[PDB]
Amino acid sequence: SNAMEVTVPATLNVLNGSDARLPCTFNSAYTVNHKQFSLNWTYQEANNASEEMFLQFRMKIINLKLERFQDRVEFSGNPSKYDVSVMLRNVQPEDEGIYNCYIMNPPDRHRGHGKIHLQVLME
Repeated sequence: SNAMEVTVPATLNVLNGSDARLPCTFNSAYTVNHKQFSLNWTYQEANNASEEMFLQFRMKIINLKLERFQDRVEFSGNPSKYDVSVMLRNVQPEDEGIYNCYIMNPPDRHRGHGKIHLQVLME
């Protein structure tokens, strides 16, 4: 094909105080090689705000411990089965925003992008 298919919910609605799993799966002809696979997760308050990386895969999962998320971010995927989902525990109203997943799976030439708008409902 001409692109890496990435499957995410365009809008994700979560009750304040609950856990938010951000689902992100992708398609590729090639087995994921942990020594070359790349994964980037970023947050932005809005489309015109800067992206803040909070998780990366380089050889292993790297949790950047972004301050706005405390220690509530967990990797919730499995690259060997094409799942790069993240978990956000105990969501607060400030977690509302745009979450981007960027994927590269060498030697696959196409790179992937998923974009989720997380909205926090009143509890």
